[PDB]
Amino acid sequence: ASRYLTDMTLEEMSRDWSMLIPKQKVAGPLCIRMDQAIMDKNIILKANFSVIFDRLETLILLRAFTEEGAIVGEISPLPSLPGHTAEDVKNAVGVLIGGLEANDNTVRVSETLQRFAW
Repeated sequence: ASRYLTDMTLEEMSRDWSMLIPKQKVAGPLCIRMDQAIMDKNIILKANFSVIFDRLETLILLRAFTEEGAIVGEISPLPSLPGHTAEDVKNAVGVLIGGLEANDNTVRVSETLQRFAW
């Protein structure tokens, strides 16, 4: 039975959001979205992962938040894909980070993601 470990509240995970200037691009088996309008902000990446034998398994959802809690980025798995690897996830995360930093934002990652990296 798969459980889930998440950095986010129910509301943070279910909130609808839209991008002022949309960008949506596939990175491997994952969909990355980011608001290209966002600049000079401190941004935090938060994730929900399935958990299997006390081990972080697959990425269910990642969202990027400004300090005011505005969603400015997202990583979702492609629904039609059988699955993804850890490397796939880390690749997608790096792509999002690069995109946000290309717009002069400082990006940090949650405790959960910092562990997933290794």
